[PDB]
Amino acid sequence: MINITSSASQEGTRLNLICTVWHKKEEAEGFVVFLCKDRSGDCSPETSLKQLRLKRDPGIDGVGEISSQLMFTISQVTPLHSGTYQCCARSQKSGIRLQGHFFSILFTGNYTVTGLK
Repeated sequence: MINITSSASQEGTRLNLICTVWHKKEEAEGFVVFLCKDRSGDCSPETSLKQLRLKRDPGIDGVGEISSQLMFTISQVTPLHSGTYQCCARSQKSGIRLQGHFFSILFTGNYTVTGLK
């Protein structure tokens, strides 16, 4: 395929939300990967928290060869970060859309991450 996966990592106070697209060499050209928060059906790169344009061959900003990764780093998790997140990718020209599983930050301060696996 070309497919998308979601993960997260935590270090000190920082929380990193990770969207990874797996793709054959060259297959990702024309794709954009983007992280959306609490968008009921208008998630796009323009309304995303962060995006990355993928490219035909490796570069030095998260575009790799058989996979590419977008990372969104939260310095410290506050109630502003509470809500539901989704990794997405699209190719405008192919009409391909890849959607990850919804996952949540729940701020209680202290927080949980749920819905990854």
